[PDB]
Amino acid sequence: PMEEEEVETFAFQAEIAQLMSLIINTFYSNKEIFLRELISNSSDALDKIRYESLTDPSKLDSGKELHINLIPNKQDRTLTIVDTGIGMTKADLINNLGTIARSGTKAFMEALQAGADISMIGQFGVGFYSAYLVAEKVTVITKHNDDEQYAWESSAGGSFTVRTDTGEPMGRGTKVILHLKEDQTEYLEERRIKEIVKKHSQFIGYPITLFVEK
Ligand SMILES: Nc1ncnc2c1ncn2[C@@H]1O[C@H](COP(=O)(O)OP(N)(=O)O)[C@@H](O)[C@H]1O
Ligand SMILES: [Mg+2]
Repeated sequence: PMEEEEVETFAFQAEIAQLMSLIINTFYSNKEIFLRELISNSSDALDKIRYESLTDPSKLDSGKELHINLIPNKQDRTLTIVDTGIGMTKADLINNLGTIARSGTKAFMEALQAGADISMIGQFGVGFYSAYLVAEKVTVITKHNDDEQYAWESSAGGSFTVRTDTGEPMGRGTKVILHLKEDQTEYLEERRIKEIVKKHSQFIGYPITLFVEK
């Protein structure tokens, strides 16, 4: 029986779209910090579970472990960052991942224009968009306790879509799927992934596991 998925399309806020264009079309040293930004986002999302739970018991009754899995797929040329954090409602995806201005965007674009390290992106409140250093398309599957499962997707170019995501239930949390650019396949290598997690992500307070395809 055929599923129906409602799809809505949204313009990125003016400066976020400009930032994405800058990120996409400019060479940066130190691209590898994208992974640090996504793991940090997962970590924040798991912190929120813990604070809902240390503070609102029904959350306590989940049996899911709080964790981050990294899943490179060399066949599909994707890298997926999965967490069991609080997830995002539909409103959350639309508001938080592209329609609302961030006060740091302009200053961050000026800093990059003046040759700052892309690694500074975490301090300007726009760290998610580092995904576009290495990915030509990003899909975010998400499931929050208060909503249905949603998929957000953008190949940049000024808009993104949010749609209900039916079947493949993922349970609470978020999966960010990076469809890597043809020249960024080094981020599918177990040794590369381990290197960058050790160098940039060693104070995450949750277990992170890397799934290596035999
Ligand atoms: N893995 C994730 N789980 C839940 N929400 C996530 C997420 N990754 C990103 N987000 C949402 O996207 C927002 C933007 O993230 P980012 O560009 O890194 O800025 P920041 N300082 O809030 O971490 C986050 O504040 C959060 O609301
Ligand atoms: Mg962040």
